[PDB]
This record gives sequence, structure tokens and C-alpha cells, in this order.
Amino acid sequence: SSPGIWQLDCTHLEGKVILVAVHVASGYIEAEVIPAETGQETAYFLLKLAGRWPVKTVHTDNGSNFTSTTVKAACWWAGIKQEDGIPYNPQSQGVIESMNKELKKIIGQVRDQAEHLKTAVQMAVFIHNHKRKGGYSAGERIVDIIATDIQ
Amino acid sequence: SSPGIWQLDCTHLEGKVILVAVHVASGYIEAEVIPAETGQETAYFLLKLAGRWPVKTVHTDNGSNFTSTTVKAACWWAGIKQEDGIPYNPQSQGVIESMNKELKKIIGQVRDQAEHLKTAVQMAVFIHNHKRKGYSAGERIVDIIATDIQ
Ligand SMILES: O=C(O)c1cccc2c1OCO2
Ligand SMILES: O=C(O)c1cccc2c1OCO2
Repeated sequence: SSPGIWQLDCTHLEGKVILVAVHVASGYIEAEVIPAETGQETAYFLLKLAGRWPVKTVHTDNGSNFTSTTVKAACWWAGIKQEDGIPYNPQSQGVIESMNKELKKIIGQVRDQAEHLKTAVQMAVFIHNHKRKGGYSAGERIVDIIATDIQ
Repeated sequence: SSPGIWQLDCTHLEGKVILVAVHVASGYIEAEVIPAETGQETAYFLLKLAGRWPVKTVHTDNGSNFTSTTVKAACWWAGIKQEDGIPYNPQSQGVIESMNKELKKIIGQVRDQAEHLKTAVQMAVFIHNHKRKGYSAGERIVDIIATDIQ
């Protein structure tokens, strides 16, 4: 449960890009729809995440965001250690692929309800983070993990 | 002051609107820049907030968002009790006014650094939530909700 570590994950749907940050120890996520994954979009997403949770380390999702000066500048600004996201544990690739599939399935389940993709993605964030698996939810786990770490 | 209670607050800068949700018991915030405060923007912001923290009650920032069918639909969807934001306790007006001024002060302190207002507002959320007063608001909200879960 290393309380400060997050992983970036970028997935595609409807010609659009969904950027996800996963808190690795809990499975809790935040996500956004963007028109394309650029360093600027990723840097802004990181700044938002790190203002909201104590982001110590981020495993970036690809080499272009690992390289990006703009991403490195947001990581410097927000006190984040930027790392690569090489699956030294190969069970990592499989966990992220399954989350993406789960997220896309929830997006499909909420399509009668959202006119824009960005709404369906935030409904999927909500359902993902509140899902009991404990059975604790990922929202409960990340709070428990970080609070234990503060104490 | 319950773990689940938040207050909406809408403030203006640079002819743009900044929408803030404050977790009342900790002072922790999330905020966004929007072109205008409409029911649709407010409903979307609430959906985002409630997928991220366990939002039980929202004190809406004005009667238009309290009334808005779109705001009520997002609160229904996310399981949030929508309430008014009448300051039955008058030290509320002043606590919110003071946060707006501190937020605008930080936005000013980061303007050499951000080309867009939205970046400066998220730098201000970051500095607000990490500021030690000695725990930070980010620490207090985590402690409050974890104590509640346990
Ligand atoms: O239910 C929770 O305690 C919770 C805690 C932290 C974050 C969250 C949560 O629900 C979804 O996003
Ligand atoms: O520093 C923290 O524990 C913290 C915890 C939860 C949320 C946050 C935080 O800092 C910024 O936003």
C-alpha cells in the first residue's frame, strides 16, 4: 500500500482520449476526457491530481510524457517524482488493461444517461471508486491508506 | 462539520468564474474555472467531486443552483443531499469571503508562472490544500473521513 504512488494510464474511446490516474495501492482513480494526449494536457491533469491527493510518485504512461518538458515542469512544481511505468511486475499490464475494460463497460452502461462522453467518464469514476469488492471500496481504501500514513 | 458536508462557493476573477467546493470540516477544496455558472457546469462539477470524495450533503451557493433541475439531477445521480447555503451561522459568510480573498491572493502570486487562469487556480488549490496551519486541509479531510469509516 505505498500511500503516495500513482500510475498514469491513457485509453481511447469514441475517437477521444481518456486520461486516468490510478492510486496503485487502492485502485482509486481520477480521470478526464481530453482531445489528445499532449504534454500540456498531462501536466495540467497532474497538477490537479497533486492539489487533491498527496502524490509522491507518478509512473508515467509512456515515454513521450516521461520525456515531455512540460510534464517534468508540472512534476517539479507539484513536488512529484516522475518515474517510468515499465511493468517490472508484468502483472501491472494486466491490471491496467482490466481497469480500462471495466471503465469502458461502465461507460457503456451509462450511455442512455449522458449526452457527452466527459459525463459518462465521471459517472464511471464514481461507480469505480464506490464499488465494494472488506468489502471496502477503492475510495475507502485510499483514505485508510493515506490516514494510516499520516498517523 | 459532518465528514460528508461540502459548501459550493462561486467567485469571479478576470471576467471568468471560479467554482469552489469546500469540505466544511477541514477547509479542503477543489475548484475549477468555468465560462459561466450554469446549472449544467455546476451539476458536472458536483458529479466529479462526488466520484472523488464521499459527498453526502452539498450547501449550494445560490438559489439558482438550488432550484436548477440539472443540479438536482446530478445530486440525485450521485446520492448527494442538496441543501441551501443560508448562513444560519453568520461567521459562514466571512469564512467563505476570506477563502476567496486568499485564493485570489495565491492566484496573483502564481501569475508569473501560468499562462491560463485555469492553471493558476489549480496551483492555488494545491497551495491551499497543502498549507500547514500543524496539519494541512488535505491532512484533515483524510483524517476526518478515515475516522468516520472506522
Ligand atoms: O466512500 C468513501 O469513503 C470515499 C472516500 C474517498 C474517496 C471516495 C469515496 O467514495 C468515492 O470517492
Ligand atoms: O498531504 C496530504 O496528506 C493530503 C491528503 C489528502 C489530500 C491532499 C493532501 O495534500 C493535498 O491534497
